[PDB]
Amino acid sequence: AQNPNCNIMIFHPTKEEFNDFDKYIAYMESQGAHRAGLAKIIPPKEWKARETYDNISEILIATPLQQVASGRAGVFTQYHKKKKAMTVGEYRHLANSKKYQTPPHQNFEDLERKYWKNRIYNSPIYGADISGSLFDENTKQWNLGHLGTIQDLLEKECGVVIEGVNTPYLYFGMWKTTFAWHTEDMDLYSINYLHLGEPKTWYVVPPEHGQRLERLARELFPGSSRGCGAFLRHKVALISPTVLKENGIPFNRITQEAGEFMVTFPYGYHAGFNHGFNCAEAINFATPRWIDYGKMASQCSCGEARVTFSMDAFVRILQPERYDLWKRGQD
Ligand SMILES: O=C(O)CNC(=O)C(=O)O
Ligand SMILES: [Mg+2]
Ligand code: NI
Ligand SMILES: [Zn+2]
Repeated sequence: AQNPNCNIMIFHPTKEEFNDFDKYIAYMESQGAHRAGLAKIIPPKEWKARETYDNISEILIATPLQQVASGRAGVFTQYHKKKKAMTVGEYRHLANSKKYQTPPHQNFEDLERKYWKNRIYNSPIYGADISGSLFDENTKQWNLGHLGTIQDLLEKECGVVIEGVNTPYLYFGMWKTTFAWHTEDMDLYSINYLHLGEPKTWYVVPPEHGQRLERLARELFPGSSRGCGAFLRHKVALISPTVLKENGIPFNRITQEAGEFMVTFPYGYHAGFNHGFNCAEAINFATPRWIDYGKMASQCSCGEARVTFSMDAFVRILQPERYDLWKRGQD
């Protein structure tokens, strides 16, 4: 078995290997990359996502989210308070202000320590989940707005045509902005490209061990667990590396820098934080190996999770028994 310890693998494709996205995902899996839940892909030196980032300041962040925490430093939830719209230029200035800027630090490890010690005492503002793309239309390789769609994959594997579309999202971050522990909707893959700015630290649990994280989470968030049989779908719970280590949960960590791709694999729980002002683009995707995970994916039916138009059809075709109850949640 390849990569039996489930370590995060880092790939350096050549320009010739970068032409065929599907084939390269399959190659990474042949080397065991999926066992970690997360892989890093450093593009060839010939490649570029676009020519410059000099003209992005007028993009609107219609609903910036202030991420307010409750709990203790290592075990907390966050809720998203909606703020007034602002441009990317206004958001960058805010991120760089004395109130929100990254503190002085020695290295990524010192910054990580400061994040876990102090995150709960601040409420950074995240420009998340903004439909759009920063890839130039002439970038032919690994262009996240030009991937094969998940609806087409389902049709190719299973023979059934379904409604729905699949488009990317932009994320503008600042110091301490946080992504809570989650897997993707319907346990899909994701791919994330860090266009510019400061790094993003990721934590991940191997897919084969995901239920261990779920059992810990039920213990640590006991009211939430009673409310919903899949409450990590709400994307609000944080658990620190120290707490995971104390409870024997297998995980790994890695820092993504500007110019790098990260891929999350089906049922790979992940969480993390931004080091300072940055912009990332991400989208979900599928492969033939995903279909069996999609059929088995948990779902939030308490109603909190409220998820894209296109998820309907995946539940309807892959999970017909659940269908009914799940759509009662979403209406
Ligand atoms: O970058 C973020 O805030 C969150 N991204 C992801 O969870 C992803 O790409 O799967
Ligand atoms: Mg602009
Ligand atoms: Ni994700
Ligand atoms: Zn729920």
